Amino acid sequence: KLLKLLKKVVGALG
Repeated sequence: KLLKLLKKVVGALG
């Protein structure tokens, strides 16, 4: 399932 945005958000949260 689409989680590509979630990976980018976790990448912004460090």
